[PDB]
Amino acid sequence: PLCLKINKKHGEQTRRILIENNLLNKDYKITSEGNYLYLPIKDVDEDILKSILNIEFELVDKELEEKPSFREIISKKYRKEIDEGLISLSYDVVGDLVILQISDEVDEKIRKEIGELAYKLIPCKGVFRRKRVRELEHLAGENRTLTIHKENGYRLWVDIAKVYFSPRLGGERARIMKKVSLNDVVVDMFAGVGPFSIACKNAKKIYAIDINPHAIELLKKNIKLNKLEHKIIPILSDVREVDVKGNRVIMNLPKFAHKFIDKALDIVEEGGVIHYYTIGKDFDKAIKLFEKKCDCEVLEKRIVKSYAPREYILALDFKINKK
Ligand SMILES: Nc1ncnc2c1ncn2[C@@H]1O[C@H](C[C@@H](N)CC[C@H](N)C(=O)O)[C@@H](O)[C@H]1O
Ligand SMILES: [Zn+2]
Ligand SMILES: [Zn+2]
Ligand SMILES: [Zn+2]
Ligand SMILES: [Zn+2]
Repeated sequence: PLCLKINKKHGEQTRRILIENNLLNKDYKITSEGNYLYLPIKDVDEDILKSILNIEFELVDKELEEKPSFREIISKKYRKEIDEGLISLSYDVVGDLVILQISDEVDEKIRKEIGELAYKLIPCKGVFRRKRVRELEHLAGENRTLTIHKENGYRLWVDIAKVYFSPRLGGERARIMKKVSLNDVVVDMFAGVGPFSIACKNAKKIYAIDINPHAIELLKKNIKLNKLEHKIIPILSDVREVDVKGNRVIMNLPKFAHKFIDKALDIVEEGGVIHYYTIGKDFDKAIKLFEKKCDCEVLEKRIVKSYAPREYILALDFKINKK
C-alpha cells in the first residue's frame, strides 16, 4: 500500500517517530530492499511529515506482506458501496459494544446483515452504527448502550448514546498520564466522562468540567469506581463560567478549542502547561495563535489521528512562560 521510503540508515529512528504519531500501519511488514526501508504508513501527506522529519523521504505505493475477520469479508462483498462511502471499514469498540460506520442509504436489512456479521466475528455483546453525540441504530446482540471500557489500567463507564467518547485516544491519554507530577493541580476543561481526569490521577487535585449532565453523571460513577473521590472535583457547567486555577490545563475539544484559549490562559498559572487539541493540516496555525496570545514554548507535539485528507487532530503541549 502507501509506504514511506527512506534510506535504511535512519530506520529505527523513523519507525519510532511514526509510531509516536500513530502513522505506522501495523498490518504490514516494514520491508528492506537494497539500502532502502519501506514503512507502511497511514493516510498522510508529505507536507506535514516535513514537520516531524528532517531526513529526505518519498511516499510511494507497494505490495508488502502482512504482520475469518470482518474487515476481510465486508471489504469484498460490499466493496461496491464501501468503495464509495456508504460503508467504512473502520469501526470502534467501546468496552462491550461495537459501533460500525454505516452511513445509511444502505438498506435496513442490509445494515442488520453487516451488524450481524460484526456481531458474529467480533467479540462483543452489542452492535450499533450512527446517524457531537449522535443517535444510534441498534443492529445486533444486546441493545444496551451503557458499558465499561478498560484502558491504561483504569475503568470507565460510558453510555455511547449519551456522551462522546473515543477509545482511539487511549494512547494520547497514556502519554499525558505519565507527564503528570504529584504536586500538579489539573483542570480538565472538557472532561466528558472523565478519561483525562482519571488518567491524571498522579496529581493532587483535578477539576473535571463538562456542560453535559449525563457526562457528569458518568464522571461521578467513574471517580468512585477508580477511588478518586478525594482527588477529582466534578463540575457541571459551561467551562467559561468556572473560576478555578491550575498548572496543567487540558483542552480536549479539537474542532473548537481555538475559541477557548483566552479562558484557558486565565485558568493556567504561569510556568504551567496547556495540552491543546485541534484540527489542522499541520502545527503552524496553533503555534501562531498561542505565540500571539502569550510567551510560550512547545514541549512536545503529536499527530493524534486523521480527520480527513490533509486534515488531522493534533496535540501540542505548550509551556506558558508569561501571560
Ligand atoms: N462550553 C463547554 N464547557 C464545558 N464543556 C463543554 C463545553 N462545550 C462542550 N463541552 C464538552 O466538551 C466535550 C468534548 C469531548 N471531546 C471531551 C472528551 C473527553 N475529554 C474524553 O477524553 O473522552 C464534550 O463532552 C462536551 O460535552
Ligand atoms: Zn443522565
Ligand atoms: Zn474528600
Ligand atoms: Zn469532542
Ligand atoms: Zn503563547
